[PDB]
Amino acid sequence: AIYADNSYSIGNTPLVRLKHFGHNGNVVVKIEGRNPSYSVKCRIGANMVWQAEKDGTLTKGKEIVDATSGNTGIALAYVAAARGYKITLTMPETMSLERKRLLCGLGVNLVLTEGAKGMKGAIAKAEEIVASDPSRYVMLKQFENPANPQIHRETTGPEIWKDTDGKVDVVVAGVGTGGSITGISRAIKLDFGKQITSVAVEPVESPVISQTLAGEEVKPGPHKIQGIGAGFIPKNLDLSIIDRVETVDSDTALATARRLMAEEGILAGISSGAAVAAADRLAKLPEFADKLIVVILPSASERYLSTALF
Repeated sequence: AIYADNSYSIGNTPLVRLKHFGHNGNVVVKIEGRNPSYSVKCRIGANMVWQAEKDGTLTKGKEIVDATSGNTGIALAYVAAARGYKITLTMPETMSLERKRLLCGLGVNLVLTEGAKGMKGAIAKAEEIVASDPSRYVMLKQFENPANPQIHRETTGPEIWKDTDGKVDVVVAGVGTGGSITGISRAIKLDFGKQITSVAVEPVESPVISQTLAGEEVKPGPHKIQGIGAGFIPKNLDLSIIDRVETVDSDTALATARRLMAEEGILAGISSGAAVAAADRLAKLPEFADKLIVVILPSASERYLSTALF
């Protein structure tokens, strides 16, 4: 069909079988880079706006405010432009010129916060802007907004079911907000009734899901796997549907993403390398020998050209 605006074009992303990972073709990847603004977050950008419209919290003239310059910021930016909303995004003044430019191009009002304050400064500013006129400003809150995992339950999950003819045995997804693994797992286990293995992936450097579930002290730490490892358990991670948690280190994530490019011709982002490195480890266990493993690749390589990836 013809989509009425770019927000409606989300999803329907392809599954590609890996040749140089897995055992006998048991690893398949879902390419979320193929989306209106080239990441998985396009789905949640669209659905958080749509849900806020339906429940009346977002109306014509009201303005979107958030503190993300990552995939969610970019997703919210294209959706806002597509649907005719103003949007303000707050961020550290030390953000890349590439990211500022991309966001300015999408029509975002960028508020640069104090470099020496980091993300905390940006989040506080966003909260401050909203509190200055709550009737004017809406903050969509991707870590807690159920519209995040809901769109994955309605689209991402069903696409996996359909394209695998229900043969999916394992889903492997890195956790940022948790929305992807949560929504996909609810779709497959609850709507399609299949007892799959849901595998959350996090950085070995900040393994807070692992520590939490082990009842150990939660010790977040710095890592280079962009888009995952938030350093807390987000509200949109449904721990009840997680069967397994795999940790992957930043170097290995990066090396894997490079291998995806050079060996499979897949332009994967850093977190994609992490998800595949975890999936390859499961795929080479005899217990998963005859099992179909589907891995979310959240983003595409060109978004990471000035990073450690290249």
